[PDB]
Amino acid sequence: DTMKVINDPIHGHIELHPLLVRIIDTPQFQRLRYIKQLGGGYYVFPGASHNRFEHSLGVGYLAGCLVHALGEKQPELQISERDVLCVQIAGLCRNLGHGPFSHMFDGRFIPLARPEVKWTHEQGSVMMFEHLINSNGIKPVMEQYGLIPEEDICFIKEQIVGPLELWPYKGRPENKSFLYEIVSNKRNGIDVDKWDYFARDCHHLGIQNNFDYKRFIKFARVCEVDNELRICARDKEVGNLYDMFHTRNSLHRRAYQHKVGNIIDTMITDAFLKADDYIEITGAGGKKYRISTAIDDMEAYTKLTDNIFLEILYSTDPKLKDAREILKQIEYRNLFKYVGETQPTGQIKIKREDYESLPKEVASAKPKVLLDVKLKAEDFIVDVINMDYGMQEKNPIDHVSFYCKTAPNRAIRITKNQVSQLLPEKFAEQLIRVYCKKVDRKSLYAARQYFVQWCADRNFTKPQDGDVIAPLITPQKKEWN
Amino acid sequence: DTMKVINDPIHGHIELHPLLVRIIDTPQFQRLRYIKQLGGGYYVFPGASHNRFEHSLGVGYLAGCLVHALGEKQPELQISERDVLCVQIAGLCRNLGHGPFSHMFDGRFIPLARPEVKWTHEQGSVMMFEHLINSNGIKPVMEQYGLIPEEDICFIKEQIVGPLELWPYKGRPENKSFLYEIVSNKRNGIDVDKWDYFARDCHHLGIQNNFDYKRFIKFARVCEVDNELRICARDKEVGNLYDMFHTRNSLHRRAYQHKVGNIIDTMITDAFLKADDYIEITGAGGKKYRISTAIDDMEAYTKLTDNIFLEILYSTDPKLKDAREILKQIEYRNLFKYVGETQPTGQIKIKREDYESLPKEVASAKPKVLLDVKLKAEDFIVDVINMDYGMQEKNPIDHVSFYCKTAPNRAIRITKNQVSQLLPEKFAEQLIRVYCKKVDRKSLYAARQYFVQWCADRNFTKPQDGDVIAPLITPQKKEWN
Amino acid sequence: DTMKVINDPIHGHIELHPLLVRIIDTPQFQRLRYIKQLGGGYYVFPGASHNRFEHSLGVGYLAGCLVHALGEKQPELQISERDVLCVQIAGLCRNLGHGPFSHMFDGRFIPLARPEVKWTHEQGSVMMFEHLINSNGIKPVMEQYGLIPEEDICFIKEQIVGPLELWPYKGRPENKSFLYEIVSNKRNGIDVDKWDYFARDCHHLGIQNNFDYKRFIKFARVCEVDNELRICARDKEVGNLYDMFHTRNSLHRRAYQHKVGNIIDTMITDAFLKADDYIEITGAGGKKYRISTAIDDMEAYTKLTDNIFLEILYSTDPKLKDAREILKQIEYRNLFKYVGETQPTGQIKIKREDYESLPKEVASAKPKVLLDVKLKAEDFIVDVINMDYGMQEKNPIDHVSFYCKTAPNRAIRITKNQVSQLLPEKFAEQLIRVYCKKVDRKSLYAARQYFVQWCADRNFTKPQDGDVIAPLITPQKKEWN
Amino acid sequence: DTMKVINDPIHGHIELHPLLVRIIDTPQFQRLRYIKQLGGGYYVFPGASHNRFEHSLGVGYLAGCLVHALGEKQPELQISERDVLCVQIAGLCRNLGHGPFSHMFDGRFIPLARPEVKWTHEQGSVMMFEHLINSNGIKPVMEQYGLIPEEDICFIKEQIVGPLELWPYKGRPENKSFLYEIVSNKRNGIDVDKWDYFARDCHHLGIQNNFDYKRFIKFARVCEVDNELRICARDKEVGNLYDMFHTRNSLHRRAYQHKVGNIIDTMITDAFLKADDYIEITGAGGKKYRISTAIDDMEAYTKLTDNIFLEILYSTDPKLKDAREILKQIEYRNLFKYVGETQPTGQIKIKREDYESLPKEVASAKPKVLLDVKLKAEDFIVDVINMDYGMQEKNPIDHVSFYCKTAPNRAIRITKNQVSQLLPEKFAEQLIRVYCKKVDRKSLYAARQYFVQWCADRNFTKPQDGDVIAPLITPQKKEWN
Ligand SMILES: Cc1nc(N)c2ncn([C@H]3C[C@H](O)[C@@H](COP(=O)(O)OP(=O)(O)OP(=O)(O)O)O3)c2n1
Ligand SMILES: Cc1nc(N)c2ncn([C@H]3C[C@H](O)[C@@H](COP(=O)(O)OP(=O)(O)OP(=O)(O)O)O3)c2n1
Ligand SMILES: Cc1nc(N)c2ncn([C@H]3C[C@H](O)[C@@H](COP(=O)(O)OP(=O)(O)OP(=O)(O)O)O3)c2n1
Ligand SMILES: [Mg+2]
Ligand SMILES: [Mg+2]
Ligand SMILES: [Mg+2]
Ligand SMILES: [Mg+2]
Ligand SMILES: [Mg+2]
Ligand SMILES: [Mg+2]
Ligand SMILES: [Mg+2]
Ligand SMILES: [Mg+2]
Ligand code: NA
Repeated sequence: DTMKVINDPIHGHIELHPLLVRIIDTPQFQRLRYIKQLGGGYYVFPGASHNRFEHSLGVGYLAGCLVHALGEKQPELQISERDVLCVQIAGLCRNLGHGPFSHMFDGRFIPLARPEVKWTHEQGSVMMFEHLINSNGIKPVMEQYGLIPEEDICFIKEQIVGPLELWPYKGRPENKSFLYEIVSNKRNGIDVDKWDYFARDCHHLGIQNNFDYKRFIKFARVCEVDNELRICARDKEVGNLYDMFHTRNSLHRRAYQHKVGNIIDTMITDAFLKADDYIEITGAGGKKYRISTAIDDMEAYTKLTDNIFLEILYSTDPKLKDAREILKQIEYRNLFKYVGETQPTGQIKIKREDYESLPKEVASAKPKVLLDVKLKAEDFIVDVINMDYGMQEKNPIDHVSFYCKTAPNRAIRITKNQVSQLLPEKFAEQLIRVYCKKVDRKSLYAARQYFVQWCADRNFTKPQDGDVIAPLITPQKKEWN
Repeated sequence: DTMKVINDPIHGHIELHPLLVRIIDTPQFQRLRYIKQLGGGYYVFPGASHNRFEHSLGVGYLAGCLVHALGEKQPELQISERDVLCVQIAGLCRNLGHGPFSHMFDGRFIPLARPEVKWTHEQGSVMMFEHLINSNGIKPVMEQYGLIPEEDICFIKEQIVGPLELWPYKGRPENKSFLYEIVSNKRNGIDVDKWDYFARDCHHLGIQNNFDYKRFIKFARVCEVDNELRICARDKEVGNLYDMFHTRNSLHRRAYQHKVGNIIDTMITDAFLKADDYIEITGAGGKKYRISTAIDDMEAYTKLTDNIFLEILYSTDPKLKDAREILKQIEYRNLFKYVGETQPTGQIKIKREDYESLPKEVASAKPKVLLDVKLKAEDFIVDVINMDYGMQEKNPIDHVSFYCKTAPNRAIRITKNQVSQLLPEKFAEQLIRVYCKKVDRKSLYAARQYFVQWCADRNFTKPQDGDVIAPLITPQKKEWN
Repeated sequence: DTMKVINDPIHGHIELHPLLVRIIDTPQFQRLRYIKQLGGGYYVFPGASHNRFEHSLGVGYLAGCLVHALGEKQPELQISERDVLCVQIAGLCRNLGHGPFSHMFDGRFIPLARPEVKWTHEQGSVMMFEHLINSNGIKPVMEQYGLIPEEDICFIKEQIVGPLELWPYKGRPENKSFLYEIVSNKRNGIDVDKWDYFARDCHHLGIQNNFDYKRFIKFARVCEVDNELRICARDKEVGNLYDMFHTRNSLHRRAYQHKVGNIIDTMITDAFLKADDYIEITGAGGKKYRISTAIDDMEAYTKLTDNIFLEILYSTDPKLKDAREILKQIEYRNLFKYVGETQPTGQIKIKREDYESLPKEVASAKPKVLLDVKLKAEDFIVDVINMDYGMQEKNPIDHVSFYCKTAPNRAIRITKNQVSQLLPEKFAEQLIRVYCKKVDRKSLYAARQYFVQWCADRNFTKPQDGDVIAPLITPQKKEWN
Repeated sequence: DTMKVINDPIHGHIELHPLLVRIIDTPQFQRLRYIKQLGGGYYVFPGASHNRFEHSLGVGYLAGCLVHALGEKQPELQISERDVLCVQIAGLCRNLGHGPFSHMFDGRFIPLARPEVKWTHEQGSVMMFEHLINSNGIKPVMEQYGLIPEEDICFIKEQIVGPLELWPYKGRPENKSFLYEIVSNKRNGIDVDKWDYFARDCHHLGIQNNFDYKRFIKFARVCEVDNELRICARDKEVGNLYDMFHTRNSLHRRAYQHKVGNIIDTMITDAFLKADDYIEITGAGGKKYRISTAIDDMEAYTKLTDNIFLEILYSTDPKLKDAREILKQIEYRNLFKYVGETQPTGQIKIKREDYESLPKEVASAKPKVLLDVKLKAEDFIVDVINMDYGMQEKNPIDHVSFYCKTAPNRAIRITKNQVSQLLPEKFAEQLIRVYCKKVDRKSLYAARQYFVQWCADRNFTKPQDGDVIAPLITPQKKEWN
């Protein structure tokens, strides 16, 4: 039990403390080797074969880099070795809750399979961390290295998920407030998890990263802001922080929300829903779970990975035939068809709780055109995509604190108009894409008429080639024509 | 006289046609080995040692890549080998007119030394191309490779400078209109010269490039727009084109307009102005020129490179003592001190003719604070920087045309609101930086009070560090809190 | 059916002809998404998540690049569009026969499971290509794009596996001999499959590539050598060819034969052998196969991927308990322990048929050291690795032909002594690694003594750490000090 | 006077201690901005525009990285902050003594201009460091940061040049012996100066680096070897150390000893020799120096940079006409022509004192062929190149010490045969290149016959193109033919 060195292509040679090695070398952590970072994105970007495992190593490494740098520049913060280890463990473990195909699972699958439950990957990360610690005897090893599990497990979970129910945290007191801004920053979103995925996703996607996290670390300092110690950036780095959120948005546009990647995620989700009654995942006491109920037992969840796709694709049971046929269509590239895209107008925003009603609304639109085929609710997919700077409608840079070179302990704010008139005026928008599971030319022509009528009925923006693919619908709506 | 292969770190192994080799292997072209691409930027970014020569090779290479690709995908454009060569020569030669320290020369030095003249590096490029061709017997070699010098020299110069005095070009007829969009695109600025410097500057600066020119080329086509053939992009690339101008702006912000890089260029310009009466450059017929008049004689201009800096630094002539002293202060890093940065508010746009009044205004501000030292107008430098998307106040993407995959011969426009609500609302702005020649702590404290008061008096934006550098001045202005 | 552009992180935007797209979009080709290029190497190098799929796209792309370049520089070769497509298809499909964990399957598993059979991934590639063509109606699409399936299928298979039964090939006549040197070069090993994996493996492993394939392509020409047309290199590039084989050897040393990577492949192979009696894969006509017999039916083999590992790891069947326990030990990092490495001295070359006797020899060595524990044959693993320049004992550069600048169609030979005295004198060697399945410190201390004694008894090389791991054994051997 | 951050493209954001900033911001250090790292190599590799300045920053940074890492892992070494600073300063300053065009100056120019003197860039670095310290008041700033100038200046100079006159060093006692292995390692050549130029030269040249210095640092430890503390490497990294010297050799072959790069350096050297009587460099007290005597006066040497080339190229003095004509021919690419290359056979080695006699030997060969032109001694250039692993005929890995994982304080040796049979059998060789100053086809044909005959007469290796350039000469020699 000494240090291991691991060679990562993004970060080079990284050192792992032996307690971190003990955490990594568990079924709960090694599971992340079998979950793709970008899910169905790999079916569009063939370099994007990378998994949550290596990303987790990277996050843990960067968490260590930031906390060490702060402690070397500011010994008055009294950052301890124990603090450093706890921060590295939180960084390492904050992806433990991801399910098959990452965001597909918590973003698409669980909301449709278990609409009553409130599941997030962050909650999953805490539950899975706890399962990891308790199933592998990690607490006595934490003690052996000078951690106090009672306080430190709490601190680690709070770094992942936020306050577990006034300084609201219990794992550390207010004089270590800044430690909660490293792994998952709920104040403004500037955290080490982003820094890893920007570099790693870019390396794999074939799109080049333009944010420099190392520079950010060299300029970061802790200062008192409204009687709390916070991580501040140097004033003249404000431009680079606007660019960082721009880079995130650009990665969503180019890659994460690619229209074919999203439809592949939708098709996989559909196959899972059709397979859900038949796939068995064994959990504690030999109880059997399904894909949708594995989240209720961490022993079952440990065994729920991207493997489910192949278990379905390779099955021979006739009960799995419909699920298997969807995955086969993905292989033949016979995809659900893109019908069109629109945006709401203004601050107008469709909420998650209305998502399920949308296919029905589209199917109930009454286009005044002669239609051969009639389509049903279940023939449409309606994908609602939120493109924002991580804080809904808010500018995250308004929630960053800065210091200037002449008074490095004094925190200040910088407004948008102090920076540049070329920056966005809004920080959120929503795209709505519609697709049809019926792929013949008749169906697809009809689907477009339903779609364009629905856009008119909802006062959404005119679809870009609306005059060509629905010439009899677009003239009713005079802001469009 | 066959093909040469050259290994460039940005583009890899590049082929040069023997006619291009004949052009390169002249004193007029080789001169570009002694002119830094980024001028005083090298004194801030020590990787930025690269010169105009290797940039020119790159531009020539990319010009060839684009024109070849268009001709392979669209043989109906009738792009000839002669067209290809002429476009490669224009690309290669469009940096010939740059002077010592690149933009310092035409952006700062000549405007102050010869305020009566209208000099641009593009005009210089034409004059120097002509001098290159005539001094080295290139016309018979052009004939040998199928070029018609009368027409082709005209075409090449027109690609560099625009129309030399209703289709306005004489080098090629309207059916080859698209060939004028490759090397220097006056309609929207999307040209191969940017593509080279984005990649090359980034490689040397230590900032990573996020634009993919190869992707753009795969998706580019020529289409008829308002009865003219133009280079158009696929519809789905619109987002990437907004990102490309965002990348340009970001490189200006981080590197090209770095506040210390700019002050170094200012100090070098000041040394050149003080040297200008005394340095001699010999030109045609043994006539003597100065730094400021070498632009009038291409034989003299051929010998005007970054060497002037060292000729001044190493001089012993007592007449050069003042100029030499400024350069010596640069070496000791005794630089004019940065005081702050502000922007005008609104459509307000400060013209060149008002630049001279600005140091006076700063010095006349009456901050209501006890000051030991008093500063004079001559102690302040006020640097006004125009930041835009290359078409003054206009959105260049409104001047690009796009096609969709199922109707590739129909070009259309895409508006800003069809793409995203998160895009810029303005496309031009001004930054104003102030510096003080007096460098002691007393002077610099006073300078900051004058500066912040001046910003308040002019209704300019609050400086980012204003509450720290001028705590008594920032509360008077209620627009600021 | 138009061309698709795909973004690959190694090669950028690559074009896939519609025939290639039809081949790719099949269950037989998409299978390669679920087979890791480097097998158990991912368990050592966490960047090495890449699969055979994206490697195959790269090899197809590079095959296209070489054949196009040869035809552009030398139109007299009469390379047709049909030739180009056949070479691209061979490049794309030459990885089709790989099994779970790539080299683990054909290098370790099948030799132990079916010692009587002679299976290679190349034979598998041919069989799988045939199954792909016949199950997906590809022959009519080949006809549509100008191929003649009878001859071209033969040519493609010959490019993958060599002559299918005096010019020995039937797919193309001798005047196109050079086309068989692109995808899998049996004459000297210089082929585009290597060029892709050097770049792609390095990008993912975090080890940097030093070979420049683009340079090689610019310098490659076809010349007549001993009455046959061959791909020749420029004379002065001979040093870069020696470096290419040096790079391959270095990648084997650092990554592909990593001692822990190899032990993980050994442990996975051991789990597969224990699982082989119980896992069933359904093939053509509903016949049932095992992991070891799936190679006999392409319908079954289509469903044999890295998924097998997870099928075993997640099983609950008591019959799979022993197999599952081995995989669980991998997850806990309870790995067989590395004891040491040695080499034979001289021409001595251990053959496959003697591999089984080696653990017995190690266990029978009589070290003169006090040992508590006694180890048996079954406690040792002995891994024999052949390290060479791809042509067993031969120098591959002796099988390359070169041209000089003054006579570019005239082939010559270059001997090793004309190039450098710093080059290898031998081109093949064996490494022998020993490991212990008993993992406690007593057992491992004993294992090292048996190991070092065995090396002394066999006149093998002194282990690098021999004086530290066996201080009382190394002095007996005077060859060693 | 706090820390500065500098963005370097190779190492990223680097911190410079304020004492280092004071050293850098002097005319003696800033001079290195005007000296190309690779001299005439820029005239072949157009990316190789980088200067000694940025390389120096890199060496200083890496020296700091190594010494810090050793001190963090091994606090028992008692490495002090003072030690760290002294090592960083030596790393920063060990390139101060380079002259115009780097190796051209001390490798070609000074040996010919001042054959009586024994000048090395390392001696120049010491002299220039002394001049820097004394002219800029650095000693009291050293005191201010805890250095003891008397001892520490000595230590710094000893790190650059070796012992300044039984432990032979005075700057530090034997218990800090390992500190002398960081900046310039005279025992085996493994030092941080190589590590910087490998990465930086590669970045600029367009050749990719395959050595990982960060890995080496993670594995380096200090251990007692023959009663002295030395930097040792981990046993299993021995292969990477062989690769490191292979990489150095490969960079020499591809770039540093490029045949055209070398002829350009020869031509520049010749121009400097012809200019040397006439160019004046002013030094201390207004005394005048020449190019060849500026090495005797650090004030003059401060002003001796690559600018000399342009001072000659731009001159009008008739006395400089001959020098100026040579440089003009370089611009027109009218270069002396490459005739061929050969090697001696065996340990046979041509020494420096015989270099001048070689053109006479070539010219006295009697080729048995009809020749039109006859050539004389002064028509030939003979360039002798020594290619080795840095220790003449010796294997530098024999002078490295290693530790193993089970006994990390115990140093051991590893022999070549313990590592691999594929390694070099020799570690030094010589290349001889011949060139002709007469460039017409007749002269060059004759030159090749003299050359190839001379090779046959001296039993040198057959030129690679010998059968093509001299078909009537190569059959006489049966080893060749
Ligand atoms: C850049 C590059 N070069 C290598 N030569 C090289 N060898 C292994 N690696 C990678 C693989 C891993 O990600 C990491 C550590 O591998 P390493 O072989 O050092 O550790 P291992 O645990 O096998 O050895 P010991 O227990 O004996 O110390 O470094 C390498 N990376
Ligand atoms: C990556 C890498 N590897 C090399 N081994 C290597 N050798 C030269 N170069 C670079 C330097 C130049 O920029 C370019 C062409 O060099 P090259 O040596 O081919 O051209 P040269 O004109 O000297 O030869 P010939 O006239 O005999 O054909 O390629 C290399 N680049
Ligand atoms: C990657 C990238 N991004 C930037 N946004 C950026 N801005 C400057 N640099 C480069 C230029 C220099 O090599 C280094 C330090 O520049 P910096 O501008 O931080 O320092 P400066 O001395 O001007 O400001 P202070 O005195 O106010 O702190 O960082 C940058 N590099
Ligand atoms: Mg290990
Ligand atoms: Mg987050
Ligand atoms: Mg050449
Ligand atoms: Mg432009
Ligand atoms: Mg498509
Ligand atoms: Mg092969
Ligand atoms: Mg500064
Ligand atoms: Mg050295
Ligand atoms: Na700059």
